[PDB]
Amino acid sequence: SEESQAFQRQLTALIGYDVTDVSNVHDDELEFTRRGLVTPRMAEVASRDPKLYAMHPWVTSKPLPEYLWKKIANNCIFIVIHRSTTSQTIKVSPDDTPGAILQSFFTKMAKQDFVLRVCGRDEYLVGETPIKNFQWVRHCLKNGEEIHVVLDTPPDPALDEVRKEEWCDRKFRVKIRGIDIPVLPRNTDLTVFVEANIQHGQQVLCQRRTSPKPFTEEVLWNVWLEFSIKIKDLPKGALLNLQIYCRLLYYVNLLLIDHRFLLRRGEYVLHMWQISGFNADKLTSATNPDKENSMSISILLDNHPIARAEMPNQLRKQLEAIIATDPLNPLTAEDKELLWHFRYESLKHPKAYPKLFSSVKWGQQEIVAKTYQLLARREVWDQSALDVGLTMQLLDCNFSDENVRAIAVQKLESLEDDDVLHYLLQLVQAVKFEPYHDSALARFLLKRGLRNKRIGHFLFWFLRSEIAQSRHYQQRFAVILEAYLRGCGTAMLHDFTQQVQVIEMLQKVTLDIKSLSAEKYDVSSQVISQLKQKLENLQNSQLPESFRVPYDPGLKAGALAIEKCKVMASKKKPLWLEFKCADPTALSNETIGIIFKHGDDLRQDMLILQILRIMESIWETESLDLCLLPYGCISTGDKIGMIEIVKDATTIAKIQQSTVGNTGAFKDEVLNHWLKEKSPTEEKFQAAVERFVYSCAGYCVATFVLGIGDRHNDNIMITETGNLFHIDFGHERVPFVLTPDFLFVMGTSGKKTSPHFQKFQDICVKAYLALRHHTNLLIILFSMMLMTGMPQLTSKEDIEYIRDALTVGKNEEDAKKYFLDQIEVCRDKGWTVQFNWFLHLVL
Ligand SMILES: COc1cncc(N2CCc3nc(NC(C)=O)sc3C2)n1
Repeated sequence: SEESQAFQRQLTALIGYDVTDVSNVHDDELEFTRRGLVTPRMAEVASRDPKLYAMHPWVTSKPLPEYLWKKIANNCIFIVIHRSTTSQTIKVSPDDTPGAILQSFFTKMAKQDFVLRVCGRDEYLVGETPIKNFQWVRHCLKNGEEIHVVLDTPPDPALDEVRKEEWCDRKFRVKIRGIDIPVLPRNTDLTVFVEANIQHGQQVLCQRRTSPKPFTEEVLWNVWLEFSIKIKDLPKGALLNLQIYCRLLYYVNLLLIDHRFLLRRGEYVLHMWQISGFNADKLTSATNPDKENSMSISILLDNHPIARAEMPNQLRKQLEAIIATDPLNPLTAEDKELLWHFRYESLKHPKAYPKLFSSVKWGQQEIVAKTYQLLARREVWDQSALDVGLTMQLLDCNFSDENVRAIAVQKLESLEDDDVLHYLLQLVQAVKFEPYHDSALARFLLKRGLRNKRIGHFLFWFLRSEIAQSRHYQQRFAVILEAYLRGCGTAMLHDFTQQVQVIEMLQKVTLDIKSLSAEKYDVSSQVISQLKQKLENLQNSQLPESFRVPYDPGLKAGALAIEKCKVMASKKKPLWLEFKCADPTALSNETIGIIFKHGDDLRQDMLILQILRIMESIWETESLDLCLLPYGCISTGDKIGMIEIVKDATTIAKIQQSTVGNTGAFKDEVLNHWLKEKSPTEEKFQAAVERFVYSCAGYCVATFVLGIGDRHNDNIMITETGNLFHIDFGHERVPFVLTPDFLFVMGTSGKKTSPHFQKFQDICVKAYLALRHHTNLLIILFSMMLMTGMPQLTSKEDIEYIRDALTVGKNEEDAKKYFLDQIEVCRDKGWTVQFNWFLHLVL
């Protein structure tokens, strides 16, 4: 069951999709997979330390960087502790444990077992890790801040309670019968054919077509299409891709071998996805839910079972050549035959693996078996250091083999939760490339989220973002989400509920406001009136008392600071919202700022931001900090989501719009003044000059690499404290934004050098060749990003921007001399493209 059906209505509304719905399935893969996941769920729900789960201590094994060791000169660290408006400070050793610190303290208050929380956050200092290795702590030191902690009692784990569960030698051939569309697009008598491809990692094995016929709402062929491939030569996760041309209009897929290892038989009526204008949506096994409008196709299958010596110098060297090669450098057939013939040697190089597995005739069963026997003797892989780049490459769209893919996931098992989070978004996107719903990766995500509430929390928002936005992959993800929610345990189930209500109310209000101010760049007085009046109407009796901040889940937002809420001056109309802090133990009257925006696809932003955090950990590996500000951003629904407001920041634009703000005129000395008036000490000023030379530099390198470098002044921001950063990534050229305003902070004005600019060029180039040491990682992440994240994109040229950007094939010399001249454009062009945004207002 009676109540067991509410739970299911509870799940469905937290998901935003009904997994019990079967109107859009031509088999039971989804149901079977809802079934399959219970165990890995129940297994992980069975095996998690209830208290450690409840406190989700956030923590790393990485060393502390050179830079933050320079921040400590006593081998000793200060921590302020409070109980109830009593508070004292303790000199602690960087290697001290939490429990070990309770010893130095049960020494104090009085002259049972309690826990240390961060003041203001649902964030705890527990577990047998040294304080140096909690992430909050490294965070405090970086920004120059005290460590404040309250002694309370731990969260009862009975709040994590989980509801009790209740579970041939023939050639291949396919009868195409015809297609039907109800209403016809273009109407002038055109010409139309079907194309049917047998696929495996975009590797096309065989292809057949039809005779073309007149494109009328119904087109009937009734033809057998006999392929070259043999039934016994079909591989698992091979797709029957079916496409319609006149050129490409619609596409649809059918897994030829089903999730039971069963060849696929019978009649199918497939509703087809329509093209807009390669792309992960193209790969999907899902069918178009919109049956009323969509093109569809009828087919039939009547087709049961199935489940050394020493190499010469000059070839080794071709092989090593091949292997050295970047991910996107394609293999000649010469290349591939080499790789294969010498597969056992190729096996001793883990860098080879992607290249080697894309040198497999997956359309011969004989070869696949040899390939599986290859995968048997996996000593060398099994024992290699985890290379995420490498590992990820084996998860992309090029690899549709269950067992190749599965070796990559074996490697991920060894990631700590710290890193799981780094790549979590990209791993979640990688599911799009899994041929089946139920996959080792899916399972790995499921597992790891249930294991740790932080990962679980982000996993939720990531899956939900996609479910709500993408029809191609919402069924699959919805099944993985349900699986998660079923184990995350009631505490979280309530948190998610709080959150989902709030963000649904606030998007109502976001969109209603765009209706009102049409475009008219001004926000009428009446617009804020109503904005104000609604938020009063919303808190009244409806909104949650409080709630976790999806982008920063340690933070429980309280009530709204309605006085300070507003709408922004955009052509879009984003909401500027500020909330009180629900935690009354917190340190500040500083509100929680959140912007709500409809108008740009924010998945794209999420992806860039993540890559930014990765670049930042890469610089952590050379003891480098470049002070990037990858503020929080969460896609929640359709071209809509939320954003962290970064306190005490303005637009480079508005800094020009201060003294001038004209019809578009710029001045050089003005940034540097803005900083002086916001630096109560002259040190603090040069420290802002400081943070800026870094932030500026880092943002110069990263932006060039991704190719999002020619940006307006308006979409770059700086803090009152010197931290510059780009924003709004949903939105003569120039490689990046290094304006003349910037360089004058570096003691220079177009065509000279200085103490702080030599330093700028120093970091830049170091930063640049540091990323180049992780070239293949960035290539793979960017490539994947594009495929899962974007519009359409050319599966050569778009993808291939970044390898000329990272100046592949070159030496730290040539490469620096590449990047250095990229600077000496922004010195030639100065204002000239900055200048340009506006002029095109009419061009
Ligand atoms: C126009 O909508 C978009 C889209 N993407 C990002 C973005 N910014 C994100 C970070 C950010 N911090 C601010 N702090 C202050 C004090 O104004 S304002 C802002 C807006 N704004």
